[PDB]
Amino acid sequence: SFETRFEKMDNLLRDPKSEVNSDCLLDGLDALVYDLDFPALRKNKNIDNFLSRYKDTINKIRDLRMKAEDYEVVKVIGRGAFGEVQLVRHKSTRKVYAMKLLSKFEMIKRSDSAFFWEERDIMAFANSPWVVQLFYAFQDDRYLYMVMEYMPGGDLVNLMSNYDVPEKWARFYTAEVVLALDAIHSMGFIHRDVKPDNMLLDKSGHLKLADFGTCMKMNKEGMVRCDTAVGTPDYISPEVLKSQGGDGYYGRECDWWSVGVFLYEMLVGDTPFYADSLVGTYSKIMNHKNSLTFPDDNDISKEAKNLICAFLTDREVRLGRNGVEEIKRHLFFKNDQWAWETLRDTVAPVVPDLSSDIDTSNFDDLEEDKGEEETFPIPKAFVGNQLPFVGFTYYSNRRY
Amino acid sequence: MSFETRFEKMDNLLRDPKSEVNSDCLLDGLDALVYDLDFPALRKNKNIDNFLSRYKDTINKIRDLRMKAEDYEVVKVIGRGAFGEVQLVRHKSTRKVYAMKLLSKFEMIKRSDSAFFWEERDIMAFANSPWVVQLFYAFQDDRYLYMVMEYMPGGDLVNLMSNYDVPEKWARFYTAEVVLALDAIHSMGFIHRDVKPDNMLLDKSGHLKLADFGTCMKMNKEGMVRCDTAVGTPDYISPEVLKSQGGDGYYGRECDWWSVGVFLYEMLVGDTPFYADSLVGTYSKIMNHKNSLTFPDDNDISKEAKNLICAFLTDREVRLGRNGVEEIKRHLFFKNDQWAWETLRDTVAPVVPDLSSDIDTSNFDDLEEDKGEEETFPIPKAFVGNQLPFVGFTYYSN
Ligand SMILES: O=S(=O)(c1cccc2c(O)nccc12)N1CCCNCC1
Ligand SMILES: O=S(=O)(c1cccc2c(O)nccc12)N1CCCNCC1
Repeated sequence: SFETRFEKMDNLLRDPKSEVNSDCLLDGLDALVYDLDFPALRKNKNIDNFLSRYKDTINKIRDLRMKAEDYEVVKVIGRGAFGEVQLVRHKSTRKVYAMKLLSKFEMIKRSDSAFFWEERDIMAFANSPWVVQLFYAFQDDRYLYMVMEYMPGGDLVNLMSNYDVPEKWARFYTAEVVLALDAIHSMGFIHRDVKPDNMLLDKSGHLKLADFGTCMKMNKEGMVRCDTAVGTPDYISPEVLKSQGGDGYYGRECDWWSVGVFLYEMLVGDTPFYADSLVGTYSKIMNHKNSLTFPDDNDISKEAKNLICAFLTDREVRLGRNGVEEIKRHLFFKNDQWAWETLRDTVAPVVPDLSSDIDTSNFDDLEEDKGEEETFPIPKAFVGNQLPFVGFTYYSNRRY
Repeated sequence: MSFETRFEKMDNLLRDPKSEVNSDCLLDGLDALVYDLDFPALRKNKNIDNFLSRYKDTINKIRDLRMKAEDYEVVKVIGRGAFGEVQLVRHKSTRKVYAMKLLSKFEMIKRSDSAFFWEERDIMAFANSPWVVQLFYAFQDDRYLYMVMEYMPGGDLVNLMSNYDVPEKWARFYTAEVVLALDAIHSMGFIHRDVKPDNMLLDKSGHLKLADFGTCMKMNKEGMVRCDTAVGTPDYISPEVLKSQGGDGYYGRECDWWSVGVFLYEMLVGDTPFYADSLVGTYSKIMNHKNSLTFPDDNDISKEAKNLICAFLTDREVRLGRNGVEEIKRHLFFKNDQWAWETLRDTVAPVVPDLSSDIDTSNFDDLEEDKGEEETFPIPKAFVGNQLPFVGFTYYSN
């Protein structure tokens, strides 16, 4: 019909998950103008005329759409790998966010993942109190921008370094991770990189999973076929670490191994497979049968050791192989201050005391500023460097 | 402006027909970028290969759903127009009858002239005037531009003059409808530059409408325009436009009124005032119009008709219509007892066409057939971008 087609086209122009919605189309044009505005390309009449035909148009667009100078940077609160995270206040709305910058040139400089799609998809659609929420995602010719919610309570690395964690706290934080990972699994993902660095606390001190860069979609039988290893040396499971080109076929059990590593560290103060060099940790992980020991200290309850050992074993016998409910039924979690279905409604072990909406006391101080880093080299022929980032924008077509 | 404003102004742009960033225009830029990249030589780059691999499924389904060529059933070819043909079509779904104009993308690019269609698309779609042929739908593919206009079953004025020895009453009517039609085009901010009986079409009631605006240009601050183009058929073209063979001259709207004078002369005499066997002969006679403009030795043409023709066929500086359109209307040639200017298009036309069906193409001569296969593009070894000049041409109506 002449109307069905008009409607079906309109479903593709609106759907927040359409590859051709208003966001993706405004990006597609925006990418082209960027990837053509070079003197060596302006020699072509078509390219030259098109840019001048759209010059006044494309500027009005870039002024109306969400851009970087719409935000007032308060302080940098994290940096490294492919950019930095900074506490920002939206100049217009005065609302406070945590904005993550991703270097386009750096990611294209051999990263082999295009991982940001998974992270953008989860944070924007998870709709879970256990997941850090994405509000806006925009871009330019140099950086990707993820406007997430601010977590003023800081991460779990900061918490463990300032407190000798008692069991009551450990049980709480382990249980919040178990529920958080269960929510991620329900969406159809294996996290593959569970660690205190990725665990952030809100203004009440409740846990949320942040950064889903290593996330991959599970198949029908809930497995992942990956030939190269992914994760962190201390928290990586034996099967993901040895995962070879032979198969590299593992389930969600790898996430529960990392939860056990997380629990061990909270109580002992060290990683279960620590060594002098990085390569030593590796031999100790493969040898978890004989390397996993508890230091002589009478403060780790029987149930704590039981749970850690149930998580820190081979995939075939590992706790959590028979679903999440058997982890919840474990005696370590048996307490009298909360229940699983009402856990995130109870008072947290460490409620943070905040001075203002911009209180960054729980984040270690950094220099900021930098000095505008190097991006893509100026093309001599049409390269199309902005094409792999078309549709990353989450602004015009977002879910409400 | 607030956040709610900056968002909503942007959101309104994607639904605004007059916007260059509207949903249909954005779908073009993506549809175009796929065509101008899907070549094995450019597939070598991963940024390009990864782009096409993702938007593969999407761009096909989009192309099938949007208004395409096979949505129309061609009834009969009714006109040839340099870059392509005009054909009477019936929309398969709605059964509505239109005149669709095709324009060869390769042919346009081949001989420059690939920007004139913007002026024609903008006028026909937004003019909203009973004197202007209306554009309903404008779509495209990788080869042709498509302009779905209203069908004019009455035919053109070329056909009329060849079948009748036009009397003055008729000439007065048709001249007055052109004057009002061009005045409506000037009011939008345009100089037609190509006023001729080929471009004047009659509706089902036999009333005039200007069709084909492929040479219209936007007037600057002073209401003038610069230009430089190899002129086709100088018969109706003015001295000033002819003396501007290379941007070496600015001219106003008075060049349109000269063409009206040529139009009136032809209706009464039966021939163009500056006709010659060669194209350069016509030009030479137009330049020497001070001495070449003559009248037949039979006083069939009245005093006022001669007065008006001579008033239109003089130098720009003294030409009638320089002081506005109202002095053309006040002329004694138009003095009649059948109609008034403000109610002219409501009166009964001198020739009301008798139509058999909604597809009665009796007022249009049969067209032969090109019998010639159209030239295509060579497979690029780089990025030529032979789709960018046709981005944002797609137009729909509510
Ligand atoms: O992007 S982060 O998740 C991150 C760091 C600091 C504050 C945040 C915050 O407040 N909200 C969301 C994410 C945040 N992060 C931690 C993982 C390691 N790499 C990126 C920095
Ligand atoms: O496009 S045309 O305006 C043209 C020709 C024949 C029928 C039409 C019709 O019915 N409607 C609109 C335009 C039409 N045209 C005449 C001008 C010369 N070149 C293009 C063809």
